Amino acid sequence: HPCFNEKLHDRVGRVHVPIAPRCNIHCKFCTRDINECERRPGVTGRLMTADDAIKHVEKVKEEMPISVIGVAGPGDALANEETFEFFKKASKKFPDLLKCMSTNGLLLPDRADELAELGINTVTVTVNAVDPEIGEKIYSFVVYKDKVYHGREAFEVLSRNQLEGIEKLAERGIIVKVNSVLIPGLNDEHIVDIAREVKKRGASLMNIIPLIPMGEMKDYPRPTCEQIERVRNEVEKIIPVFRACTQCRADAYGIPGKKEAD
Ligand code: SF4
Ligand code: SF4
Ligand code: SF4
Repeated sequence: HPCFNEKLHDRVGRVHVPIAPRCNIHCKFCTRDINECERRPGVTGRLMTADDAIKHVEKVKEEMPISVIGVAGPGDALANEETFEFFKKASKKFPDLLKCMSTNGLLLPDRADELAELGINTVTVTVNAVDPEIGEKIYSFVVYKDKVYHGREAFEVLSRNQLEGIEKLAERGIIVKVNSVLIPGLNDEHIVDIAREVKKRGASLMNIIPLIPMGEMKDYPRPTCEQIERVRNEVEKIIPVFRACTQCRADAYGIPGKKEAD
């Protein structure tokens, strides 16, 4: 799996299906939109249907290697009812490709059973904070069940559900990755605590990614390739760490060295 280790990243391939529009939370740096050509995390060039995603994976698996397929669509992959239809239709069409996902962890406590039934191998959870005094200044609102949270309670609900979901996915038998965005000034001296609690829950690999201030933030400075390495090596002594994150789009297909983007 190219998203793990660091060597297959230039040799193994993956597919992203833009099959998860609309999210259930609001991060202080989200853009999404269909900006055609842009290497943003949530910048899909064109949304697709579950069957169109099947056709896309089928048309790309022959002219490209492809080791995994992943639903890292614009919104939360658990927030869209098309991700599960995609994985169900793909479980019996190409059972050879590993099935990955990029979630926020909020809808993991109820959908861990469904992720296990769909044959999911790996799920990465975007954990950006665990101390409420830090996470209250990263998120705006969280819509859970049938109610919307917006203050410190929003982060409390989000963190509780995401951590319980990490534990549930680890107990069910699914390797979970932890993406954490290094925002200089908020969670810079906090990634080690995130690593402690996430490893206590059951994380295998952690992917520290630099902040891209292409969001609701007043363009904070990007964490220097020195501080991103200082925190990275300070965390490596608690949990294995990934070190080749190109911040892929939501429509990338192929090997992440010569990938396409619709
Ligand atoms: S989710 Fe993140 S890691 Fe898993 S496949 Fe899609 S991109 Fe690679
Ligand atoms: S999770 Fe992805 S989509 Fe939902 S808000 Fe944070 S960034 Fe925007
Ligand atoms: S996002 Fe980071 S981890 Fe997911 S694929 Fe692009 S690089 Fe590998």
